[PDB]
Amino acid sequence: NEKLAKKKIVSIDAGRKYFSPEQLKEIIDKAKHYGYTDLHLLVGNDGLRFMLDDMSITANGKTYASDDVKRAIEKGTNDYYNDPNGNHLTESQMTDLINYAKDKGIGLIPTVNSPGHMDAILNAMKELGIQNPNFSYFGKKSARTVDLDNEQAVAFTKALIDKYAAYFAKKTEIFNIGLDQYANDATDAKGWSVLQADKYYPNEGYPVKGYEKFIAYANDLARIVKSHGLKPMAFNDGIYYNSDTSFGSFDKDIIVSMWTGGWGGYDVASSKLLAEKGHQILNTNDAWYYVLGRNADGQGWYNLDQGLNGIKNTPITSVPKTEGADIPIIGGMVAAWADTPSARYSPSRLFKLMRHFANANAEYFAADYESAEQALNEVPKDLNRYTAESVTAVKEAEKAIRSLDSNLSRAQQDTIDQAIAKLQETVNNLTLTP
Ligand SMILES: CC(=O)N[C@H]1[C@H](O[C@H]2[C@@H](O)[C@H](O)[C@@H](CO)O[C@@H]2O)O[C@H](CO)[C@@H](O)[C@@H]1O
Ligand SMILES: [Mn+2]
Ligand SMILES: [Mn+2]
Ligand SMILES: [Mn+2]
Ligand SMILES: [Mn+2]
Ligand SMILES: [Mn+2]
Ligand SMILES: [Mn+2]
Ligand SMILES: [Mn+2]
Ligand SMILES: [Mn+2]
Ligand SMILES: [Mn+2]
Repeated sequence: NEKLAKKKIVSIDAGRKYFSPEQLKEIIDKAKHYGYTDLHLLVGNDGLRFMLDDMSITANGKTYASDDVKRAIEKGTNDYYNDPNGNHLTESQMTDLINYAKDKGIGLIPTVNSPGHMDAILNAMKELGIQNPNFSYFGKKSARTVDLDNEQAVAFTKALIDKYAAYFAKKTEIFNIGLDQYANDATDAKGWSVLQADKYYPNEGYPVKGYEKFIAYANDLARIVKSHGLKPMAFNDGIYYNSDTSFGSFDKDIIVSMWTGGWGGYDVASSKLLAEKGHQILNTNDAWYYVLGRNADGQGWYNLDQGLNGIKNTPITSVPKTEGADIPIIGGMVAAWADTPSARYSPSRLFKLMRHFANANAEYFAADYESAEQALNEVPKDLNRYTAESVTAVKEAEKAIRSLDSNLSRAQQDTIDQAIAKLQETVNNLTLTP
């Protein structure tokens, strides 16, 4: 029961790339069928593809009008990638989506990313007239990352997160603030190093109090998310980067989506350290990643064959960078991304990824009872015209379905399937009294 109690989550990048309500419902249907508990839907990730009915934002001593914010965001998103399939989900569509998923026992966890991966929000702030929102590193300007020194850009971004969190209140449980990959473009994937650099290498032009400002920013977003009764979540790479606790402390109520163990010259906190500091961990191991369009071996990083290998070889309990410690988890999340958002979305390939993750960790995933429910609905209601012996067999086969444990795992699907087959056989064997 400890395994079944974990969250099993599929993540979809509907920030970079448009997904229709119809497509998202299909993903939810497959998630339910395969025994998942949640859909993790990025809506702000480079692109911003979710618009509230009221997008008025109060910051900087004024209100930015809802119509202008909407227009700024649509335009800013299109400047990132003008997706021929669509620009954004509406509030009505999101409310209906969350309700659709709720009726299937599927939760929804949104991401609206900052202070990185916010190309569209930066664009929108400029369309509104906010000056110089982008972070720059020695003359290289980031297209994705806000400058934490810019009070007006920061205040707007926070108010925008607040506006979305207010919407998601009471209809969801977790809100992912992201926080990954600060200034990845401008610093060539060294942004955390850069933010910490001035403390250790002063008078060299590194951002003064860079990392300390990032901690404060992260903590203020956590405060804002918690005020709405939501649990804040964030990706791990910037949290105690280089295992450095000397800049300040992150809010313990931030759940960590642990997606990377780091790489050469990019030294992240271990999951051991983060657990010790008091953070819950959602295992989001990039072993399982799939980037749309990279569909076979040789087609680049996080290609589908690599992700299926990752799922085969790295179980849901294997967290990045454990330092050999036993790391508890709240669950696991398999993620599909749209780094090249003009790539064709292939449902069957995403479903294969999701199915493989479910099958490789089958004791964790819920079983599927829907066919069992259907079979019970197909039993003839009135059995009086059949022989007592044939009737008893049917009643016994029905009782046996109703007596199945109601929280079986996917590993035990055969038990359900056998019970269905027995019922069908007994119904087929109903014999009319002569
Ligand atoms: C949390 C997360 O998964 N973030 C991104 C991550 O990014 C890639 C890649 O885009 C970066 O260039 C490198 C160096 O920082 O890191 C990762 O390899 O993985 C996903 C798949 O590429 C992205 O879609 C995520 O946005
Ligand atoms: Mn107007
Ligand atoms: Mn641009
Ligand atoms: Mn159901
Ligand atoms: Mn500065
Ligand atoms: Mn180090
Ligand atoms: Mn292959
Ligand atoms: Mn049902
Ligand atoms: Mn049904
Ligand atoms: Mn039980």
